Amino acid sequence: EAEASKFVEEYDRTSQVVWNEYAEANWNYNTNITTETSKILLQKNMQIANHTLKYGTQARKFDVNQLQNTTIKRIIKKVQDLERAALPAQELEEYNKILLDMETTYSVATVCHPNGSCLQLEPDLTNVMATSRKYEDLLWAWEGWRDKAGRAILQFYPKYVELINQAARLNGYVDAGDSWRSMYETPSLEQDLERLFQELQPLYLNLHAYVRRALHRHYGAQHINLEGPIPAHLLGNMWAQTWSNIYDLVVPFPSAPSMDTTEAMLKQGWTPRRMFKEADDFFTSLGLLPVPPEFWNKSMLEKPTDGREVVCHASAWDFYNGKDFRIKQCTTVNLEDLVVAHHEMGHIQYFMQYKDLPVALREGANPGFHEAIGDVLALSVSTPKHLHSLNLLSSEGGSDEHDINFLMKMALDKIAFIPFSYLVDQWRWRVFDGSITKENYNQEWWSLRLKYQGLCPPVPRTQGDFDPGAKFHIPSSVPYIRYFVSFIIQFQFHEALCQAAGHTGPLHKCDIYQSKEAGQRLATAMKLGFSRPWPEAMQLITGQPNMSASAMLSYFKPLLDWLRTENELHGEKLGWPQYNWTPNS
Ligand SMILES: *[C@@H]1O[C@H](CO)[C@@H](O[C@@H]2O[C@H](CO)[C@@H](O[C@@H]3O[C@H](CO[C@H]4O[C@H](CO)[C@@H](O)[C@H](O)[C@@H]4O)[C@@H](O)[C@H](O)[C@@H]3O)[C@H](O)[C@H]2NC(C)=O)[C@H](O)[C@H]1NC(C)=O
Ligand SMILES: *[C@@H]1O[C@H](CO)[C@@H](O[C@@H]2O[C@H](CO)[C@@H](O)[C@H](O)[C@H]2NC(C)=O)[C@H](O)[C@H]1NC(C)=O
Ligand SMILES: *[C@@H]1O[C@H](CO)[C@@H](O[C@@H]2O[C@H](CO)[C@@H](O)[C@H](O)[C@H]2NC(C)=O)[C@H](O)[C@H]1NC(C)=O
Ligand SMILES: *[C@@H]1O[C@H](CO)[C@@H](O)[C@H](O)[C@H]1NC(C)=O
Ligand SMILES: *[C@@H]1O[C@H](CO)[C@@H](O)[C@H](O)[C@H]1NC(C)=O
Ligand SMILES: [Cl-]
Repeated sequence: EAEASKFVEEYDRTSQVVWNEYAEANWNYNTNITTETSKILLQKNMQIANHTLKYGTQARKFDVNQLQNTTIKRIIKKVQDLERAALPAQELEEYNKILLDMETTYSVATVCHPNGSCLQLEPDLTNVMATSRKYEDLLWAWEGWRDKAGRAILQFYPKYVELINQAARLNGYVDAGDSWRSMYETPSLEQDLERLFQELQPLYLNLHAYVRRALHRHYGAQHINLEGPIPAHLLGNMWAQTWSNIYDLVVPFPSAPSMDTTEAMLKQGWTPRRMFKEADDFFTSLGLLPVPPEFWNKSMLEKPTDGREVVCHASAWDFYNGKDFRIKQCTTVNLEDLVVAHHEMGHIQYFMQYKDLPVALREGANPGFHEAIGDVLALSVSTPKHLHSLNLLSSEGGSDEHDINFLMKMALDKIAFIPFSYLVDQWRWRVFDGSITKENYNQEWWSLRLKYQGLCPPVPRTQGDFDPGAKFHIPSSVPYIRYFVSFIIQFQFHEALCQAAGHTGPLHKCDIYQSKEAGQRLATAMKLGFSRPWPEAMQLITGQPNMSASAMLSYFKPLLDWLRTENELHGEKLGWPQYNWTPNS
């Protein structure tokens, strides 16, 4: 066991250099797309391959079940996962071969009009989904993308499942479904997730029905059955996972602005650094670690002008060197990016306060936490109080409706995104379970689309199609249930901070600002990183060891009432018992 002690020491000492090297190129390329940087990156990819496999094979020689230093126990258990590397080289070779074929297929698939005009998934087709109100063109866009991109993925999916299942078993899991579900470190996950979902049903069903009514007056009864599920191609998003694009058709109250925050930010001279600077101020008032000085010289807060090409997905980066932390965002001076900024700083704040752990535990308490902390520090930003506190809005009449408008806009993503994020990983889990096969992939997908989102496809579909290929995270083999965890637990934290900050009354009016205790309440939680089962941190924050939806239901309580009330004014019937209806041709 003393050698096990030494082993973890060398692992850190070597791994820091390998990941920092990896990050150094990985950052350099994400900002500097120059082709040779990719070559440099790929060799570094070999090193992490060398490193991951070298120390992983050694890690499997220790028997963890006899160890009693708790830190080493979790460290070794993590490292023993060889993931792809447990596969035979031939199949590992075969596995990577398949991944790129899938990734390539999706990466170059496009929908072309009959004249040969070709539109790409982003931003081109996404603009269509967001902006068109033409039943015909939306259907064409949704149907087309699923026809060229979706159908083609059946060229690889079956063997892909078999292979990652083979890998998962060789890493000690029952199947790939077991492998991912294990990272929430809690065996009853699905049971917990199931209950969590049911507790949102009263809210979600009310919201669902109200959106349906909105669709009803724009698409008409010929395409909208007020008594059935909603056509899944109208939710304003290619996958209908986020419904915020239709807010204009769904807003409960016009006269929403007291001012245009975009125009306001311009008037006050807001700049990307100033925006992020305001975030640091909010973060500083919360007593968290101030950002390290090198950050302000190496982050990239604006679109570069030196002809470098950038991968513009905003995200946060840690170089595992206790000094280099960076944010990469094509920052536009508007309220949207202001939330993005606080979200990104949320990750950075999280990185800084677990910097004291060895690399092997430099992760969130669970995959959700890292993506959950990202929101909480941002939530207050868009509340009317905080929006006003920075004069982003001049004084407005104190209507609840403006609260309601904000809450719905929030719900139209926070809520709608829940069931979709649930369904994907359930569909995959049962496919990894072998309980679902290709012969009915499509039926299991849509059946879950019905049960969980209250959706049915716009037109009938038979085999030869494989609709799930239409969502990036599937062919890219990336899990989703973390996002579900993020959109639940973030409300527990918000309640906990508001409770600790002493705020009373409607929860959405709470503002963390300057709460010297509230910040420390999170701080002690964050420093645990990934060394502990997330229940310890969850308790340390909120006072409970389980995930609870109740915080969320209370947060949206006012919107529920107004939406629920609206259902009565229109007599809207909740649910979708009449499963089979679709828009008329
Ligand atoms: C994005 O990444 C690119 C790669 O890092 C950057 O391109 C580099 O930019 C420098 C100028 O800033 C170019 O300089 C030229 O280099 C060649 C070859 O230099 C190599 O050999 C000499 C010895 O002969 C050695 O001292 C160097 O360290 C290099 O190993 C010279 O012949 C030229 O006279 C000139 O100095 C690089 O060639 C160029 N490299 C690549 C791979 O493109 C680019 O600037 C980055 N963008 C930003 C904004 O930083
Ligand atoms: C379990 O093992 C870890 C790993 O070595 C121990 O971590 C050391 O903790 C001391 C202070 O307690 C530090 O000065 C060392 O630098 C740490 N070493 C490493 C490699 O992290 C930890 O102390 C042990 N904990 C228990 C409860 O036995
Ligand atoms: C291919 O044909 C389609 C259909 O006529 C064209 O799409 C139209 O594009 C114009 C602007 O270019 C829009 O105002 C129309 O609303 C579009 N119609 C539809 C049904 O989407 C497309 O531009 C043509 N492309 C080429 C290269 O000829
Ligand atoms: C790293 O992997 C490559 C794969 O071909 C191998 O040739 C090389 O020897 C490995 N490095 C070490 C130190 O074993
Ligand atoms: C950032 O770099 C510039 C030189 O490019 C220097 O003038 C400035 O002082 C640096 N600031 C920090 C905090 O390193
Ligand atoms: Cl995961």
